Amino acid sequence: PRKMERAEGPASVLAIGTAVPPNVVYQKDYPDFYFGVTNSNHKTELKDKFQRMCDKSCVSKRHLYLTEEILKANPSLCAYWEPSLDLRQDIVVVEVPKLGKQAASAAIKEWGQPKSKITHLIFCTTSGVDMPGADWALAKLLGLRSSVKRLVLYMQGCYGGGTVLRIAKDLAENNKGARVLVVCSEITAITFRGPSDTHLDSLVGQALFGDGASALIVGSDPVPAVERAWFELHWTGSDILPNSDGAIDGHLKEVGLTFHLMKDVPAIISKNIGGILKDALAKVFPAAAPPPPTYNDLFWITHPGGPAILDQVEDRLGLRKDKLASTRAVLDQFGNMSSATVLFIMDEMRKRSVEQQLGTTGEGHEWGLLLGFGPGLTCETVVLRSVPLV
Amino acid sequence: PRKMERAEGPASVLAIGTAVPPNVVYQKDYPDFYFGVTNSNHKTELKDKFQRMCDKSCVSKRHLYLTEEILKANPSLCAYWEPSLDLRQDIVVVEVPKLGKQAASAAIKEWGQPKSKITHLIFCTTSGVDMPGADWALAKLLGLRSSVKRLVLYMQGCYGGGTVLRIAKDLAENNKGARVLVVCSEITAITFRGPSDTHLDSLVGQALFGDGASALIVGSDPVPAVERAWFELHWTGSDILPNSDGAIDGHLKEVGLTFHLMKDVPAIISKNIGGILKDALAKVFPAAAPPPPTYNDLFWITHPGGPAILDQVEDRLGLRKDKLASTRAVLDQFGNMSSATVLFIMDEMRKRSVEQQLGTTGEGHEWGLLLGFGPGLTCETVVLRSVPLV
Ligand SMILES: CC(C)(COP(=O)(O)OP(=O)(O)OC[C@H]1O[C@@H](n2cnc3c(N)ncnc32)[C@H](O)[C@@H]1OP(=O)(O)O)[C@@H](O)C(=O)NCCC(=O)NCCS
Ligand SMILES: CC(C)(COP(=O)(O)OP(=O)(O)OC[C@H]1O[C@@H](n2cnc3c(N)ncnc32)[C@H](O)[C@@H]1OP(=O)(O)O)[C@@H](O)C(=O)NCCC(=O)NCCS
Repeated sequence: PRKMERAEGPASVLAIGTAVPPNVVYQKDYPDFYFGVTNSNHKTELKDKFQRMCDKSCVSKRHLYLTEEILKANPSLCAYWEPSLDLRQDIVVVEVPKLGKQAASAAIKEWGQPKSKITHLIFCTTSGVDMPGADWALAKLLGLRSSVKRLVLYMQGCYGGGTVLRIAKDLAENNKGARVLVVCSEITAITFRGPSDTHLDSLVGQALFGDGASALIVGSDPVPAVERAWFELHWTGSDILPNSDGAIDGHLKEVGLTFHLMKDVPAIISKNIGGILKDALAKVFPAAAPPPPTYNDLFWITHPGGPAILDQVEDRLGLRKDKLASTRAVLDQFGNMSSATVLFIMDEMRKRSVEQQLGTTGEGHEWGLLLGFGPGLTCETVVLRSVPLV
Repeated sequence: PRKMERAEGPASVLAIGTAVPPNVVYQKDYPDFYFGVTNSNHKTELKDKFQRMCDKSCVSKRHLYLTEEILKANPSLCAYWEPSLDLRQDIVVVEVPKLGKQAASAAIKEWGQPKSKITHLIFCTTSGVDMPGADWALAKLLGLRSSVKRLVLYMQGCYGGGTVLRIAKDLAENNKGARVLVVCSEITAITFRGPSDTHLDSLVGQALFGDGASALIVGSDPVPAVERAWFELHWTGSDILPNSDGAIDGHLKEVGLTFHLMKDVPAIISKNIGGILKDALAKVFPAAAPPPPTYNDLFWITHPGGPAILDQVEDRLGLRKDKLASTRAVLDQFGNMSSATVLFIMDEMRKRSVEQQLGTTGEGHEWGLLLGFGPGLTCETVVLRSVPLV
């Protein structure tokens, strides 16, 4: 007999909550707001480039903690390269767990069980670092039991929504009764800065990144007629894509978090993703036996790093345009919320599936993929099973 | 019929490697070196405080990446409060994975299996942050498979050696054939600063903290006559101690990593540890059945945050004076190396047990405790089983 009993069934998503800052910035307004608040309106050619980036972003609106009032009170955030980190940390070490608490409370409310039943916490963010960390802060805000087993995943970046599921799978499955609270919370105050015409890749982030937090309850063996599974975690993989050193770098500097991109992140992802998914599906559906579903028969929860990534993955895999509809809906209404985004998309998908009276929580499809992409270049792959509806 | 097959036996430590910077700094020399290099010899009462901290440290020597040459070339490190973070990061983002590579290569050599059989990586450090992180850097330096499942645990602090085992346990046990490389690597260049008489708590670190990296191979179901288990992981727990808000804080600032560190941390830990261990042992050895071993029939791998912690725990728990001998030997020869220290002690203990021809890898005792303490105040408790010798 093991000294810690393990669970039997697959780790399952039992609830999803989300939260965003109340301030909404419409993309139509953003070039004028951003170049005005950063005192950059003399940079007319650069502003024209940024206008084109926003026009092509496939982002209609974003929720941002930062407001004009906060920016006017804190000029070091509006410069391109001024010492700020201490100010940025003072903000996000508080606001990242606070936003995470709102998402977690929503997940716990849906779950419907006492928060004392939570045994583990995973907190993922790319926004700030501290000791004790955002996991400790969230546990205190929520009133979790003092013996909850916590894990803080800092400086993860845009693949982190995959990472938290890959870790939560083993916590839930190897511990009988475990209920894992998973929180991803992202606030762009850590990276916001003024524009620079020698760093056009930093402008990309200004057009795409939004704020938000998402939370899950993950556990194996849901209690019948009490808990409800929405998705099951069945297979995980992680890959460093070949020839991708430096494709996406991010450094925590005295001026805050800075990013350095390569212009064909979309090419690197789209040229390698097919081989990764073919191998994953072959391992989940081995011949010896049902064949893998085809790509267009899966449901897709894909990190929308930018519209060009989505377009090129679509093209190379032969996806029909509607496969990424839920993904694009979140990008359109929230922007790129880094690690939190795929869980917003998971929530969007199950909600659309219920509303449209489809046969499963994954748009009627049995099997599906959650994909995160980020610094490395790292690709996180999670093979999911939906749950039948009514 | 799991899509990912799980393992059967307890997660086991199959190899341990360690590495330290070659520069050895003897504690008897350190007050004069430190106050000399920071231009502080006129601070006579402050130097007397530091002299007594060193005299009572129970640290005879430490290994430090920083040298007199590096300090003289980088005077912002020798002041108490000067912007330095970018310089410190430039050092530790590179040197922390480099030191980790040395420890990992030693562990892999002992393990004796090809590195391509490593399936997972956990990298823990309190020294620097970057994207991609120290996990990515170590994987690239070692040439691990591109599909290794990585996890970077940043800004953990001194409980991280317990945390990495808590996570590795579930990675190893829930994944058939998984072999987890676990690395903790710490370099005090992130925190070194000049002395200040309003911040004696910072001086504490200058007397105690040293540099080092440790690496484990962790896996379930070791291959008979091929792999060798040294310790087994059987039970894990984590607790936030009551009335401990602010006891150990650490902030990543523009001046580097800063610590705020309360007097009687030792009292908080020693007031609470008995109830935590009585609870843990009661869960590992439940009545329904052999009783828990007594404290003095366990082996002890205790994070030596400072000698006062060890002395007060030893007193409160009634430990015989030799129970903490392996722990105090690592403190004496290496200082407090943050999350890496307990793995150095685990290595020291198995080596003493072999050399002295004792009955198990835990000094002849069957069961034992690994304890990490850090910001929270967080206590990580791991109940280990030794392995019988010859
Ligand atoms: C940013 C994006 C919306 C621009 O859309 P696009 O029309 O497809 O590409 P365009 O070539 O017209 O780009 C518009 C401008 O952005 C510039 N640009 C785009 N990506 C850039 C980068 N990484 N670095 C510097 N400049 C960049 C282009 O050079 C162009 O400038 P120009 O109009 O002065 O020539 C799109 O390229 C994208 O979605 N990228 C996905 C990858 C990514 O950026 N994601 C972030 C990471 S997780
Ligand atoms: C080793 C050491 C620091 C002990 O020396 P000691 O037995 O206490 O001897 P002394 O009392 O002469 O201490 C030397 C000086 O350190 C100071 N000091 C010790 N702990 C301190 C703290 N947390 N903050 C500020 N000053 C501290 C003492 O006050 C004293 O200076 P004083 O002249 O102002 O009285 C000791 O207090 C220790 O081990 N502390 C535990 C430290 C700890 O919590 N470390 C864990 C991790 S980062």
